[PDB]
Amino acid sequence: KVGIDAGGTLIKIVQEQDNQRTFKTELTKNIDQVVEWLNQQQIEKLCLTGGNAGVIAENINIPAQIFVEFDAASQGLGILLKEQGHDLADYIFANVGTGTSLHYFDGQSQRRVGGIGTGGGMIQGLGYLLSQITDYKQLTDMAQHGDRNTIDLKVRHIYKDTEPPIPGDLTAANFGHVLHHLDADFTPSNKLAAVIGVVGEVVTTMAITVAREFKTENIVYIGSSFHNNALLRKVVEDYTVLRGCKPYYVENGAFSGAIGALYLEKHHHHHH
Amino acid sequence: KVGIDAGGTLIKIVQEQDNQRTFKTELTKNIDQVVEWLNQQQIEKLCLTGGNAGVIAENINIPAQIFVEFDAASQGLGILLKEQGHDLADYIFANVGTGTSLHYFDGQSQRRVGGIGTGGGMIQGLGYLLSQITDYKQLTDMAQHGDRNTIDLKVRHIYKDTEPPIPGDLTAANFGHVLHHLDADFTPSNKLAAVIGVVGEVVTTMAITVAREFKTENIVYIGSSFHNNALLRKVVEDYTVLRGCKPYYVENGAFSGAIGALYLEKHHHHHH
Ligand SMILES: CC(C)(COP(=O)(O)O)[C@@H](O)C(=O)NCCC(=O)NCc1ccc2c(c1)OCO2
Ligand SMILES: CC(C)(COP(=O)(O)O)[C@@H](O)C(=O)NCCC(=O)NCc1ccc2c(c1)OCO2
Ligand SMILES: Nc1ncnc2c1ncn2[C@@H]1O[C@H](COP(=O)(O)OP(=O)(O)O)[C@@H](O)[C@H]1O
Ligand SMILES: Nc1ncnc2c1ncn2[C@@H]1O[C@H](COP(=O)(O)OP(=O)(O)O)[C@@H](O)[C@H]1O
Ligand SMILES: [Mg+2]
Ligand SMILES: [Mg+2]
Repeated sequence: KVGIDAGGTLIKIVQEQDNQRTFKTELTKNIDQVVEWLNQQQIEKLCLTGGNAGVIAENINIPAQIFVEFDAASQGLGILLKEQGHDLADYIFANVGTGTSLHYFDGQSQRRVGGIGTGGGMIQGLGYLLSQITDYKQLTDMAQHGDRNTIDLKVRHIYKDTEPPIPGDLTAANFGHVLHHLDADFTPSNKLAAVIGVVGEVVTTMAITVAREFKTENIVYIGSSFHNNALLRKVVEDYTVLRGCKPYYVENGAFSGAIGALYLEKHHHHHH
Repeated sequence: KVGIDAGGTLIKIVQEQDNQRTFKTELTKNIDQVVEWLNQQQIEKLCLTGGNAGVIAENINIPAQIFVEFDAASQGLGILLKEQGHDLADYIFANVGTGTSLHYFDGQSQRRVGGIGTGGGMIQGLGYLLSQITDYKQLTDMAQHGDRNTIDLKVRHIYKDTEPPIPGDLTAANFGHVLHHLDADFTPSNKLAAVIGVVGEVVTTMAITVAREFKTENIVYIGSSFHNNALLRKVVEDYTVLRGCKPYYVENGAFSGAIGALYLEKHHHHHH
């Protein structure tokens, strides 16, 4: 009756009652408060996934079954895409969580085709180092209207009056313009926009590269890293389109794993 | 008689006299001092490449021919590999300059197969933001013995007592451990090691991904970003090996473009 994806930073909960979902999030830091909540419900089985699933299972007396997050994510995302009118033959999905995991879905199953440590954790952690802000809403709100111009170097900055070998407006070097602007006021907003910029550019670069390798035009982006971060969504969407791919975002995409755990548990029951 | 690769951060000069090379570097910031030097030599032709080639050409009266850096880099690197006893049938080369450009060499010619703004410029620029150090030797020396443990999150930190779906020692999130260590002394050395860490991990991830796509085990790493940066070299080499590829570094690899410009100019002369 409950699906829980207990990830590196957020615990995603999907409560099912009367054929409708109720979505909840809690910080993984507060995992004990998830157990508290569970102990006040009338749940007969936990469908778990994610790195911290074992911690919940070992701290509560409710029967639990654990599912590997890659398969749970892929299944929940498949459900959400169909619910939302997308009938895709294949796609890359990039799960931009605490870190970023990349998968190719061929129409039937997923395989992991790469990963990178540039994701939501870097946004928070490097963000804190450059701004001293710990609150996620404060951090991301501050970043939205930051100006990356004095921090990031573009191809045209290097090639100047010469026509460049690749488009001039492309980022050549994240943070590569800093040393050209050493008298600049590197504001917290500007610095944080550059952090979101580099995370978005790296994720998208990897996603479009495996899209080419596995011969799909479709890239689906999920993960809580996009929550309250319109800038990140735009950086990713824009570059995806520029490189000839189609980006998709999913309503409640961050809950793919939790939805997938519930579904996998259902269909685990069979016999031969 | 002179090959010059005038890049985003360094100007690489190869002087040829009596069948032996003389290598020089100057900061692109100091491009006027390269023109000064040129005006004191007895050079009859400049073989130029790189983003700032046009600037040198327009500020001096010596005849000049310009070559596209991707082809000049590939050619000079081919020469250097053979000089150094490597006879490779194919390879990826990653040019880790101010930014990073990735190429597949099939045995005959190169094509660019990707790029990313994580490279030497980010090391300097983000390094400056986290440390206030502008001097490259100071910056990189400070980073060498930094401890990334309190800054970077590993897969085992998320999965804890549960066997993880990918190896536990892998970086899950660059800077992802910062919020778990908010009372930590984030020393300049530690912060800079993490900057070098993320740049190395992203470059290597992209290089091994295009190596798989283009079916080669060989990855050659060039660029001045490796100079005075043993940590970067190690981060890259280690992960390359872990992902089943063979890393190569090249003596004077940073001068590939300059060597290639000289060679291309030579052989541009022909007729039909
Ligand atoms: C670990 C995962 C699956 C946990 O999922 P969550 O993010 O949903 O909690 C996720 O964060 C992830 O896939 N992270 C990226 C892991 C990865 O592929 N790293 C790449 C990498 C690249 C280079 C490296 C390195 C690791 O170790 C040393 O050098
Ligand atoms: C521009 C180049 C060729 C100049 O050579 P140098 O570094 O030798 O001076 C080199 O720095 C390079 O290839 N840089 C990386 C360029 C790149 O591929 N960027 C990727 C990228 C990724 C995402 C982006 C984006 C650009 O613009 C907006 O979103
Ligand atoms: N309320 C929040 N608190 C903290 N981080 C948040 C919040 N909402 C979104 N995020 C972002 O989402 C990231 C986690 O994404 P998620 O897909 O839940 O990863 P995981 O499965 O690793 O928990 C965080 O690192 C952060 O960037
Ligand atoms: N003496 C130096 N001064 C500045 N940067 C240096 C120096 N030596 C090495 N570097 C590093 O090398 C990077 C530039 O590499 P390079 O291959 O020369 O790029 P480009 O062709 O863009 O000039 C710098 O961003 C820096 O990280
Ligand atoms: Mg997750
Ligand atoms: Mg260069």
